[PDB]
Amino acid sequence: GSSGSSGIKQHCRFCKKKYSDVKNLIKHIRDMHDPQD
Ligand SMILES: [Zn+2]
Repeated sequence: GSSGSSGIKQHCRFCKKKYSDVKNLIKHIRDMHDPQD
């Protein structure tokens, strides 16, 4: 069919979980996915 949205919500890459608000995600990333690189 038509090309609308490909899933507004974002999905972590490290844990590969589901999140509603992007804001929460970002924080979550550096929260647990904080590599000492
Ligand atoms: Zn994550």
